[PDB]
Amino acid sequence: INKKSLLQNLLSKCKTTFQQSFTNANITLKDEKWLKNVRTAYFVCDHDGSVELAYLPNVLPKELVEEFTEKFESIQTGRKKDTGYSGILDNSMPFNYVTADLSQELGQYLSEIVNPQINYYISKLLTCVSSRTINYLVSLNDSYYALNNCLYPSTAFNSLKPSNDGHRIRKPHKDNLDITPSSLFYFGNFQNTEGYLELTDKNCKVFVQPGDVLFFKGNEYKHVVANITSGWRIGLVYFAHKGSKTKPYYEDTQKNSLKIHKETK
DNA sequence: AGAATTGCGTTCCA
DNA sequence: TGGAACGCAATTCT
Ligand SMILES: O=C(O)CNC(=O)C(=O)O
Ligand SMILES: [Mn+2]
Repeated sequence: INKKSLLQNLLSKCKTTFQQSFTNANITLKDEKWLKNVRTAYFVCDHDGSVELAYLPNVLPKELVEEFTEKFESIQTGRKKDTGYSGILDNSMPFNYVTADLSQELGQYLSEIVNPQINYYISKLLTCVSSRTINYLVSLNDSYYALNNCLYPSTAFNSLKPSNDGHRIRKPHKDNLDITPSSLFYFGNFQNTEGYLELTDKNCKVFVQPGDVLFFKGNEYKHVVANITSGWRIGLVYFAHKGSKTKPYYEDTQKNSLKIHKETK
């Protein structure tokens, strides 16, 4: 039916934009049974034909992956928490606020160096699999795009070391604040069988590797990251919260913006 | 001084 | 319903 034709349509855009051939490409529907193991190109869709998930292996040049990896590991070494955020954030507040890390070495490296380059591949990704996602991100405040140097208002930095079951991505969850599907990039170095992203309700395991992109709705599909016994799993999650369009913005950090939010009452 | 706890606040779901 | 949770600390303990 229109199932086989939709894959050829998506592959046509992805191959010509990324300038690479995606062999063994598969496609399913959100109602049907998902693949137990995913190691190649993969798309899932709804009844309308919209893309709910897209996984494109090895889209980032190896030099770019190695360069960002060594810098990420160098910065994270001098950090305490295993998570980092650049751009804006609206968690536990009635407003959007500048992340604390943005002024730090991690947030400066992301916003000034990483994000401007990754934004190009995010642009490649969105123009192929989800046009109305990039159409939404460009309707946001100009300050968000300038602060994060990316279509996505905020970026998550996940540093997953071996035997760290305490990490937030190691626990099954849904990012229930996401308004748009997130774009996920991976770095570091880890095995094919570990550090995969599993969608629990669908019993689907996506074996991600440094250099790959993952695009899916973290707000609808429950997901979790598997443990690694060796290596170092570093992932970047480019997302957009519902509050990025609803909640106001005072161009400041969290606690400082709370004082401003009370004075503007 | 640590550490341990509490605080400000939003949103969810077993 | 009340703990838990992509923040981010100031207060209160040993
Ligand atoms: O890192 C991954 O593969 C998935 N990450 C998340 O679900 C997250 O950061 O919320
Ligand atoms: Mn998530």
